[PDB]
Amino acid sequence: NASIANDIISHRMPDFDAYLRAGESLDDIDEYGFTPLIECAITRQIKIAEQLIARKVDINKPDVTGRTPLHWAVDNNDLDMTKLLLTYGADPNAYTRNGLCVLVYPVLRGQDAIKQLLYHHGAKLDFALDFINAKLIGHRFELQGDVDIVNAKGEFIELDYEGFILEFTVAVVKDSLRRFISSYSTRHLRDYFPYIHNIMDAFTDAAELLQYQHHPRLGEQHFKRIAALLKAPMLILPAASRGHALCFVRYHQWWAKIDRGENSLQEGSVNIYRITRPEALTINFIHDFLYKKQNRRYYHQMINQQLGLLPFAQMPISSQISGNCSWANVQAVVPVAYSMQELFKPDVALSLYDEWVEWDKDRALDECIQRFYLASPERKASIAAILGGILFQACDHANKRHLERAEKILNILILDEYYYVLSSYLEEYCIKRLTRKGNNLLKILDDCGINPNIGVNPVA
Repeated sequence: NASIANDIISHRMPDFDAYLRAGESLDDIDEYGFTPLIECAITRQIKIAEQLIARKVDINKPDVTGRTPLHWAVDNNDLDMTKLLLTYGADPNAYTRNGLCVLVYPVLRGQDAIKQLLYHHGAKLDFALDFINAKLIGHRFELQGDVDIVNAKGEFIELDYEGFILEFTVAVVKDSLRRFISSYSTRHLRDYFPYIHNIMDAFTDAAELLQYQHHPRLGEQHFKRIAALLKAPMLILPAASRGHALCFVRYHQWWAKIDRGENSLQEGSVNIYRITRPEALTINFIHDFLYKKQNRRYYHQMINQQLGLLPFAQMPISSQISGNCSWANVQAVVPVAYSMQELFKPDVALSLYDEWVEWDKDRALDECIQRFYLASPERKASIAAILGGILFQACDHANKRHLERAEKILNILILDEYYYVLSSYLEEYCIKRLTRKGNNLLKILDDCGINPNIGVNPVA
């Protein structure tokens, strides 16, 4: 074709004057959904970006998802492009449509240089930390609905507990594993740490392979990278099908499909096959798998025939029929990849999975509790809302661990300045009508030595 986007992708300096005479604006959204500056950021082309900035393009204009050019430069860990953008007015606290600010991914990936560069130009870390913690809590505790967090301007923005973000999920799962094997309370699991390490490695590669999905036109270097990763011992392939993320794991001659949703009613959650035609696992296979649009028939039948997937084993992973199973599908990668490395004993893998999940629940809760006492009034209100959501939705009065979490939470929700949270709940689920969860909340309050003085009593 003939396009400024195709010029940028092909590393050719565009003839900006010819495109302007043709009636185009250098801020226009191109055929790939991006602006010329966002194309420069994606392709790490700093000279073309300098040219565009010289022609006074909107340096903060995002794509439909809300990713500003600074978002794209930072997600690439490109220090020069990030510095160029920040020099000419890129908002360091811009957030995407889901509320994901510029700092989130560098925080999750431990990229200290770009984090300090963003700090120097005004980025606020609390926004990223609160977003990460709220999303992790909504996923781990299976919370429903929304909650309001505080942006870098002290204003409340909505956050969807149920919204699934794939790259965010991969990053947060890798970081959670890193924190898990580094906790004192998990030293008795030291012998299991090497295998986990490998899993983390795979997750890293997965992140890379996912980022290339945003590129408008993959080239020689992307295919060289895919060829390099096809030689890695372990491979994690998340696939999008029917609005859900299902997961595949390759480890040497073994292949594994993880789908805890509707399909698990027919197949079970986790199936492990032997790859009898490894010669079909090529660059073109990975491209069809990750970078072309495929239907359910491709992921549930075509790949079995192409790779010659011989059924070998299965894992009794619990189904997730209600809601969105993408998060659970990504979580289940850890025990499945562990078991595949063991090659067969799902016992240790499932026990490790349960221990990791419960530890991460308690870690996120402790993060919230610790940040409450150091927080501003608005962030305190947000954290109190999150804790009340945890208490009301995820704590059963017959579970002693849930009761310990409820004690932790009620230490904060009983303060006079925040009791209103509990008040609201008891107003909307105990006085107006006695729901099941309102009854459970009354029971929990009584088992912690708390009389709400509301006129309603539990019904055992």
